Amino acid sequence: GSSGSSGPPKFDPNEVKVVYLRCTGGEVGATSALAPKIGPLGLSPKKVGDDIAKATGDWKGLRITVKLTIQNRQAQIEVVPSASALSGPSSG
Repeated sequence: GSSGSSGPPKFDPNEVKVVYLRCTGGEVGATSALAPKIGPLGLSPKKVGDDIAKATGDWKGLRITVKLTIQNRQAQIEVVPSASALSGPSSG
């Protein structure tokens, strides 16, 4: 005997996804809360945390949006100029 599964898909290194988070710029203050967050991930909270702090050094203390993209165990940091309805990957 046999039966279908029709289960959902799974993550993949090929495709790429971006994650947005709202927080204060250059926010060193912390009690090792990112430890358990990136614990299972692999990377380190210090390296990643310092990356954002340094980048947001020119505008430390101001509220800004940062886009973090994870690809091939790699993280990217970039500061957006403004926030607006940005939805539409397809052409035009």
